[PDB]
Amino acid sequence: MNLTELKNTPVSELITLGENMGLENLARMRKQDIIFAILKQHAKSGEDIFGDGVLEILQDGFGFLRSADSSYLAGPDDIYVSPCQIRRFNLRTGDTISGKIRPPKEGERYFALLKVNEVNFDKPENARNKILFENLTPLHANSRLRMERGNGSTEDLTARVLDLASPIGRGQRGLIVAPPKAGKTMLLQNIAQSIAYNHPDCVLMVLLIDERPEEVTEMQRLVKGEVVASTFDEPASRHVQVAEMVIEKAKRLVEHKKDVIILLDSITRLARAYNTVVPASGKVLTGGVDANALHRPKRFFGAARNVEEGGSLTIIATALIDTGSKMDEVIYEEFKGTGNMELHLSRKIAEKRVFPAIDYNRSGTRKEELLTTQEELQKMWILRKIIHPMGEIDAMEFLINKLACTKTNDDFFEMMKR
Amino acid sequence: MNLTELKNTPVSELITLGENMGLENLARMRKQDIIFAILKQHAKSGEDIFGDGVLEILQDGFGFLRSADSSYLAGPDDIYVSPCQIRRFNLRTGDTISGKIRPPKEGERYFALLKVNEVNFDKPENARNKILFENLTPLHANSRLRMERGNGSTEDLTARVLDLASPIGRGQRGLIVAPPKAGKTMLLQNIAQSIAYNHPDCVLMVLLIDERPEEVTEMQRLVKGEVVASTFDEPASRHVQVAEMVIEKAKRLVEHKKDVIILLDSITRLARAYNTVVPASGKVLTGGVDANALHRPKRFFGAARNVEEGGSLTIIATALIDTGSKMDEVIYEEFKGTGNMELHLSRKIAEKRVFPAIDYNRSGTRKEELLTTQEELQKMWILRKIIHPMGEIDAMEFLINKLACTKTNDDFFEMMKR
Amino acid sequence: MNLTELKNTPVSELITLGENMGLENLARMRKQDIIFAILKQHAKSGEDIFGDGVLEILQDGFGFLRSADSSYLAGPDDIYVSPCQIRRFNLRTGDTISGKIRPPKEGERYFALLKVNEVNFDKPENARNKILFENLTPLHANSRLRMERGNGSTEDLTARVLDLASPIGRGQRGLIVAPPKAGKTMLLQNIAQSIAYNHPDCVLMVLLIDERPEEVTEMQRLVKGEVVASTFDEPASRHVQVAEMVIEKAKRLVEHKKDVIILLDSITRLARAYNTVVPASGKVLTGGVDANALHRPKRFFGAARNVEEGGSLTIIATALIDTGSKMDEVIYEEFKGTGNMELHLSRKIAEKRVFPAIDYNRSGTRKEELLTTQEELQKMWILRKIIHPMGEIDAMEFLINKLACTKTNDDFFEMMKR
Ligand SMILES: O=C1C=CC(=O)N1CCN1C(=O)C=CC1=O
Ligand SMILES: O=C1C=CC(=O)N1CCN1C(=O)C=CC1=O
Repeated sequence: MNLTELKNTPVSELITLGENMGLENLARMRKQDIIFAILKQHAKSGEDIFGDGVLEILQDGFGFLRSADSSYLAGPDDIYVSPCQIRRFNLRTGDTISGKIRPPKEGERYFALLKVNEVNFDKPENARNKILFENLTPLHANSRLRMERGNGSTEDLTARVLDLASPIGRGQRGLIVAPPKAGKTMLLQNIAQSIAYNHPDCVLMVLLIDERPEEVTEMQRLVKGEVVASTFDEPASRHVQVAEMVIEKAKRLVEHKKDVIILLDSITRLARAYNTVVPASGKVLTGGVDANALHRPKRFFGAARNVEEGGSLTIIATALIDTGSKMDEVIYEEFKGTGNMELHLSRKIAEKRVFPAIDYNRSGTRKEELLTTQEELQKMWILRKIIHPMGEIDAMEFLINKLACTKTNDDFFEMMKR
Repeated sequence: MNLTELKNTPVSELITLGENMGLENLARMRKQDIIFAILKQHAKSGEDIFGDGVLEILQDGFGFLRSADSSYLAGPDDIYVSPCQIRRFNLRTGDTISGKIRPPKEGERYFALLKVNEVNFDKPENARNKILFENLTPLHANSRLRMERGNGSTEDLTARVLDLASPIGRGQRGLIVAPPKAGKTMLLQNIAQSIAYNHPDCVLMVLLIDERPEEVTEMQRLVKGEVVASTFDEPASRHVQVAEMVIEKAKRLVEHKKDVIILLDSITRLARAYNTVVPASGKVLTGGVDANALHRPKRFFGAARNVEEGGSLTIIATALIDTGSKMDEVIYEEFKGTGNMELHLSRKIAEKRVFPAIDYNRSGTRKEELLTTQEELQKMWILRKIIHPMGEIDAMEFLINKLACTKTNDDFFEMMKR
Repeated sequence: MNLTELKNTPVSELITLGENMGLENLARMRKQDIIFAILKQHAKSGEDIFGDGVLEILQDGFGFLRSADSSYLAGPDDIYVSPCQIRRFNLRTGDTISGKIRPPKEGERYFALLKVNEVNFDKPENARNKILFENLTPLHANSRLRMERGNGSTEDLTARVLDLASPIGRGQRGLIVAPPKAGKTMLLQNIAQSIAYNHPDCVLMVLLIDERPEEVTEMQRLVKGEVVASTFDEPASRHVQVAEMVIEKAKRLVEHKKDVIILLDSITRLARAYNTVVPASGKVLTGGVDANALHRPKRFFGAARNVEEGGSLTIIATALIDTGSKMDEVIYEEFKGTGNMELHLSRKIAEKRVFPAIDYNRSGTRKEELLTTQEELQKMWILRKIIHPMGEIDAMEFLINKLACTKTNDDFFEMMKR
């Protein structure tokens, strides 16, 4: 009944559904042809077909409804949008548009939408009355994003220690420093699982730029939520196009008072793609960086905020450091003072194969009093006076064994004193 | 048993085959996933498997057996060929090979061929004892190819005109010049049906480059022989890649003493693709083209010949004129006298809606005496003298009724005399 | 035993001769490498091997003895000559060098000449006693080349027309003007047969520039002399490389008092090739022809002369007109008042299937009184006074039938006066 529903429908049932109408030789045809044939079998008979997609506007008022499972890639299955649809209902990039799909006209290879039934998971008359995200008033992160799973496993301790190292709240524009071979991938999956566990209501999203497909498949199954990525073989134009429209989806949910969490890996690659896409300004930076190239990621990264009116937008990007590229240091420096949170994976402890390997002394955050309680920050203040005077390699080994024995971090906070 | 069987098989059989050895979740995943699963199912069990493909030689000696069905696009199913494999068994680009497939190693995403069974329908030892294509002795086309279908259909009437305008022999380097918007695509479709019916032994290959997918899909459904095509959506790097792959595969068939016919659409746009990929040389001719840019497309067009020792290589290409761009016009001027067969097309006939649409008086073939007989040529020559003073529009209108009122071209000549 | 014998040995026999030593898998290689491979078999045997070539001194100081059968292509069989070797015997480009060849040493990718047995069909010491070409005094041609076959055959009639239209003498810098499809190649084939038939003593060379591969092999099976060519698939620099090797080899034979005849097809193609190769001079004429580009082909065309010291140099270069390109028209405008004789072909006579299609009114030669006798020239003027009032086709038609009535032109002269 729904075009997107037929996409996930198993091919075994697709032939049976098509053959019930009276189709033929569906087994030999491709799955897309079977889906298109069912669209053809209802276009002639006048039967309405449902569907939905994410708006992807263009320069002439026309747009397409890209699919999340398609990584927002252009294709025949995308629902074409017309400039008239903007006149009927105010249209913005990243909008979730749902409605009955009309048959295409002559010369159109994409099925058009006769009318819109739902906008951003809500009625068009009510979704058009939402205040813009840019006109909102940002506020400091106050609602702490609890991450402690409490399972007692080794990976459970990882979520516990990140709360102790640098607390993360809703709308906190975080940032992490990743030296090569620091196990950054494992912690992100562990963090995402706790995100879906602790806060199933939030729209947890994962964005991967210039990443190998093996981790892309791993992210989709491990993360209990929508996962989008751009292949490492894709050109830089795809990387900037994917990332720009991802935040458009995130912003509309913020306009609908929905908490959004975006995991980015890596902002260094995203900045590198943006540098190669924009035209040269004539003034270059050290390491071969365009002057106005840094402006684009700032808008993307700077949007992460805890909106005072309602909802939040959290972006946790990954900074590539000590990777041997001169472009990596300049990107990190340009974003050094941008994020409200900093985490530094310890490569020295990584060579010791101790996971997680976090530089507790170097890592930290600002305005953590809002996230912490009256006594929560006091306990970690004592821990600050303990780990900092000594080395972090031995301290990380010390807390890992003690955190396993302790059930809760509050209970864990008591055992060092006694 | 064979990899190509898995690639071309209705999905219902793979579901049954997968469940035979206990493979599950077959309906949920895509068609290529179960193919990977079933192939890996035999990899663990040690069951013998087979495969085939068209060899693509890279700059390092490694290569992948590209698939003709996928327009020689990149894919996981391409069999990896090591640089030592081609040294153990002397192979070249475009060679059709088959054998047993070994499972990929860890860290390798492509299957490999441990042993080679057949090379272009021949043993690898016997195939390596074959004369190279370039060292052969080219000659004029002497074996006449019967273009007329003889069934009397409407498309047969179009076919009869070509025998009266420009006879085609084996290995003849033909050439078609045609302004757009004249139904050129369907005119070449009549050629494919005639050649396949009249000469099923000849390897009929059709290349479509830089065309809409609607015409690409129409070619496969209407041509019995192999068709390799790529749309203009792909970059020019694929255009040369899809053109170089086809001709090299065709060349090896000549070494196997087999006639091969290539139909190209279009050479004019093909040269532009070569004009873009070629690196800058510092000297640019008028119209934005480079002299070195036109060298390589000449080599592709110059490969057509009637080899005396055995086999042939017939190339028929269509040139685009009246496009309002100096890039296209300079190609026809450069490729003017290169082809033995020259068929002209005019929009004036196209406006008159006369099918076929060819400038009869100006079109002809050189060294046609080897193809036609003495009586046929004498009848042919008197036809040209009578048709010469008449205009292009009137010649076609006078000719169509004369051939329609008859059955065969030989019988058509009887009524012209009588 | 003999390198040049292996070069002319057919490739089918080359594989069989390679099995005499015991070497296998020579089929999947070029024709040049097969001779190179089998030479190494005899290199270890120590048997002296004979061979020859055409010297091409490189800019560094060494050179190679390119093979005429290889069309002066840079192949593995090119014998290397030390720069000191051209100091013992003063040699320049185009010298014919024959002698024994030593096996290559370690790291020597090319063979080497151990002894200079003969230079230009003479002793090496006698080679240094010949005056340079430019120091020779040019002179008007006076030794008539009797082009008439004398057998009264059908093809002899074409030679009868040419001798009646514009006599050719030793050193006559001819120029043939021909529109497309005017039966140009038929005339050149007819000329070449007559020259080798009537005058076997004079050295005959045929140069084909930008010619289809079908025609090159057709010519090599008819002309009883050296034939070199460069197909259009070869680069532009290859078009001028063979042309330089032809004139330089021709000049050396003039120094030894040998009449060398060069039939060129065509001067337009050679001029276009030279335009591409040479750098732009900043002064571009109409049609894209560089002003400084035409200095090189003129020198090639300007070498034809009747040297007073003995010998000559005859060049009959075909010119292309009405090709639809302004570049070809500019070239002809710079060679109009250059040739010693002209021969205009007419497409109109060709369309009437009258051969040879020679414009008798326009074609002619200058200072023809030196070639013919005072009475034969008087007879020729009678035909001039007859043809000139007539047309160009009817007079040509009148020429064909009257010439076919008799066997020799002097007999045709008798019947015209009666
Ligand atoms: O697109 C605009 C913007 C103003 C306007 O009148 N239109 C045309 C409306 N329109 C479509 O676009 C398709 C069918 C149809 O009636
Ligand atoms: O090869 C070069 C280049 C400059 C030079 O002096 N030489 C050596 C000359 N030389 C040979 O090579 C063999 C015998 C002989 O006298």
